[PDB]
Amino acid sequence: VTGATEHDTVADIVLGQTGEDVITISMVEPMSIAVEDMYGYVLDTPTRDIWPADEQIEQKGDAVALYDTKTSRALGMFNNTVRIDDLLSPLLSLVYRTYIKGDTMTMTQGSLDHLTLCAAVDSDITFVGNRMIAPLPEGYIPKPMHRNNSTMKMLSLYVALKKLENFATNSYLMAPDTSIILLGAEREPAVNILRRFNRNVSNVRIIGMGDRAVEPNIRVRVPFPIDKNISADFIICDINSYEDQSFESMFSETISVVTTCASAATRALVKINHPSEYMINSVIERLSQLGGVFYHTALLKTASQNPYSYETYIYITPIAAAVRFPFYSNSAMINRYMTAVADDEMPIIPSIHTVIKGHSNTYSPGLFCGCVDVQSAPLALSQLKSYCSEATTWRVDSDDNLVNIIARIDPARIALEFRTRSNTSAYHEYQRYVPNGLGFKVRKTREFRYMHREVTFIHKLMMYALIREQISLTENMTQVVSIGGRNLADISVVPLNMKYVVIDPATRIETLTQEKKNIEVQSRPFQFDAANMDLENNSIYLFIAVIMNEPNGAATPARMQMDKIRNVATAMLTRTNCVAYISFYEAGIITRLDQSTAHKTIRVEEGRLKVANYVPVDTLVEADVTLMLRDIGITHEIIRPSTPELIDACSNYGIRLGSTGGAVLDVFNHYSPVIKLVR
Amino acid sequence: EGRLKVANYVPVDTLVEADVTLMLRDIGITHEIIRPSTPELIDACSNYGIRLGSTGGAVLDVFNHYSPVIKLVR
Ligand SMILES: C[S@@+](CC[C@H](N)C(=O)[O-])C[C@H]1O[C@@H](n2cnc3c(N)ncnc32)[C@H](O)[C@@H]1O
Ligand SMILES: C[S@@+](CC[C@H](N)C(=O)[O-])C[C@H]1O[C@@H](n2cnc3c(N)ncnc32)[C@H](O)[C@@H]1O
Repeated sequence: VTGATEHDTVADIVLGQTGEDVITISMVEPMSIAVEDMYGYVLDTPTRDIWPADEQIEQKGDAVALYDTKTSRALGMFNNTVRIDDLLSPLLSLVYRTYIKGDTMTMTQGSLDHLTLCAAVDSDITFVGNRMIAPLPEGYIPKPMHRNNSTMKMLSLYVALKKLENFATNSYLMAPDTSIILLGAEREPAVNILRRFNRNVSNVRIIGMGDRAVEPNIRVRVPFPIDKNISADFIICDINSYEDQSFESMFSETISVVTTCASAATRALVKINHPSEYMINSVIERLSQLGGVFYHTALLKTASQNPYSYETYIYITPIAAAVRFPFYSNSAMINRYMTAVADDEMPIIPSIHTVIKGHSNTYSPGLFCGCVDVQSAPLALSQLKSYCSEATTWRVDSDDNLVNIIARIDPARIALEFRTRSNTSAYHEYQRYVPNGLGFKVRKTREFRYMHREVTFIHKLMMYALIREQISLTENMTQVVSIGGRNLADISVVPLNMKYVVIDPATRIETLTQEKKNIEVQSRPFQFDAANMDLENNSIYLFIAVIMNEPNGAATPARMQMDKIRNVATAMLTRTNCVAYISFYEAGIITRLDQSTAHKTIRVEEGRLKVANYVPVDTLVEADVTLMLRDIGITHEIIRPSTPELIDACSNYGIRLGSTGGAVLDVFNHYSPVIKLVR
Repeated sequence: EGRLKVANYVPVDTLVEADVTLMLRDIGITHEIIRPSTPELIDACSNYGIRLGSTGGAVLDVFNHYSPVIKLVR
């Protein structure tokens, strides 16, 4: 951000247009994941006892209101931009091309690698012996399996149904059961894949049934004709409403679908196109009328689904004893649909900027793409630090005088910059690069409008957006003390006008570069002793991922975290205008993760939530914290990031959700809530 | 096994005073914890012609302080 060179009224820099044979820009970045991580799912479970009449009418009002006023236009734009078949096609292509060359050996009969191979190729695969693939006969080239967008999702759903009944299974075979896929299935590839996958089994009957089915599937309409009997062990239903109807018609259609599926098999997975609290709870109520049988239901969402899809799957199975808590309220997987309210502004399309300006804030999020003369490269690189924290500079040939530059606009860098009027940079360091210090790369460069970030980065961005909205809503405030802030991570929320203070025992000290940007750093620890707590009358205090750990790198028990919360709450009393924000993992996420298999980085170890290679930390119970803050006597509030925060993060930052990250993001956000302690 | 066996009853478990008091502060009712004292011991031993024993004298001080009464009033 800062340097030893002082700029003033510097002339702007124009980047010339680069040919399409040197720099090419794509829309959505493909994502690379291990083959075993395509088949995941995350559980969500009901947490309510009764469905009273006032709740019924309010939920109906909240649901019908979001039908005519369709889902947010920005979410619709991202959902159809980031598909799933394209988001993982290179992996399947790699598998198929490896298979054809004769490089596929030593995989288990029913492993997920075998299932992926059955989805990647068309021909039948035989085992010359257990745990080895027979080489294909000479002269045989099998065409790659042409599957649609919703095929890998069906494979993951089949895996989930084959995994719920036995959580310790390592193979997925159905001897000698049967299954049917309730789906229109114009040209169903999943039936072919599953038939090719269970061939060694003695006899399993699997087939699709739907409205527009072709051979070998059967063309029927749901509910089934009265003069026919259908019966199977598994149901994987996903029925869509292509035509436009009212709320009542889709209600009746989905009620009939759920009843028929639940009466057709011992286990069923049914897709809900419009998952609302009222709709899901009405489905739950109708489940009880099915002959007085007790049904156990839990919301599900696979890891091979469209990351931005608000559609969630329901799971239905009979249970010996009726579940005490059958109803859902403010669940993780419904709040992606509730909070997807139509926008008050048009979606912002990322753009390419070709002109570099000196301290000019007229830049929308996007990329800096262009080429400049080698002599102006240090100057342009010194002037674009005010917007971007990274830049990839390279040259084509040593006989070429122009230098190609790519850089992404970073809102955190904008927030840290522009806090003052001073313009300093290490322009003296960059002139050491001319002319051969800027790299060479003959090959074409491929950069994406929406790059990839891990799940925790997405969550932090959404929570920062939420806190920034909250802080901007208030008024008459002097500073924002970031207790947990390390390396100025929380600066994305503080307004440029007001101060910002960091109290972290481990942070770099450089007094001049912190004076030049109006920040103050205190490398002393934050003592949670209400007698010595240094809370200004008019300030905002941020506690982000700091309560849950120790500054030396250790984890803290739940009672210590509760004591810290109590200390900050009590010491925050006897103040005029004080606001504090605290975040903590909740105890409801342990129940969901220990039943699921989509855990990639957010994992559970011995009851402590192992998140992103950090030490395993225990969770807190919402009821206990709420009771403690009720007894203390301060105005508390549990707030969680929602869909608009996700959209704003993924739009300002040119980053999009991953295939595996989409399933876990619903649950993760609901169980890392934020406390708003105000006066 | 962590329970109180009194008068050959079925052993029963014990409540924490902090939890009980904390519960009544949220509910919103006036509450108090009352305990019998030495004058109550004298009155029981005078109005009824009874006296303490040897094994009962030592244990009764502990028995009083941990069998309290909650006086909820409006
Ligand atoms: C998602 S589309 C099918 C897309 C593709 N075949 C696939 O594998 O997902 C859902 C299908 O369900 C069928 N469908 C719609 N309403 C139905 C109903 N009421 N009863 C039975 N099938 C229905 C439609 O024909 C439609 O093709
Ligand atoms: C998990 S990081 C959180 C980073 C940042 N707060 C954020 O937005 O996520 C927590 C950091 O806070 C620091 N820290 C731990 N205890 C602290 C305390 N009691 N007071 C101030 N800082 C602390 C630690 O050095 C640790 O690196």
